[PDB]
Amino acid sequence: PEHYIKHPLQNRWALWFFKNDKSKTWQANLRLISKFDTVEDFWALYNHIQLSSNLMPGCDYSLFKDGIEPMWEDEKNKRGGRWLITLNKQQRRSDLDRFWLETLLCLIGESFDDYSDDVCGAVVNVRAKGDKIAIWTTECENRDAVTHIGRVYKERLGLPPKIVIGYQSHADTATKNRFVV
Repeated sequence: PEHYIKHPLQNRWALWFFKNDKSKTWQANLRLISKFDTVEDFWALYNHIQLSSNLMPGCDYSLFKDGIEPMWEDEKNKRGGRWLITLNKQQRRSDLDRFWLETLLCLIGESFDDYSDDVCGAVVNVRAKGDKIAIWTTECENRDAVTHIGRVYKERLGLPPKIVIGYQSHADTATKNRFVV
């Protein structure tokens, strides 16, 4: 059995791609790439697609649990928010790809203990003004879950204890930090 069975992930995940096109609405620019629910199928997808650092400005990748669309309006995001990593322009070269892969692994390896159920997904925005990576969680009022996810995340990325990252609610974004670690 251990010799021929793929390793199932705790969740099935969906990878989404966004390309900025001014002809279309934001939602129409968002497309589902594919889904996977094993370790082997994750790496097959990851090894097939461009590194975030090679995407043209204006594109996003989003990895979300199957059934959760990567948008504020989803029932599992509308009360939620995001831990935000803001990258300067030089970090496109040094940190963007390594941080994004670490983020993908935090998701699929369920690295937030009994709070991994609060995780909805993650998003990388490739932007000329400065890239962004974020982990999206389901309820911005859940102080224990949000602060635990942020503390674990900051350490898995290896950010110096000097650096401060913020958590913002999607309701505020759509219309400040709620937490910092």
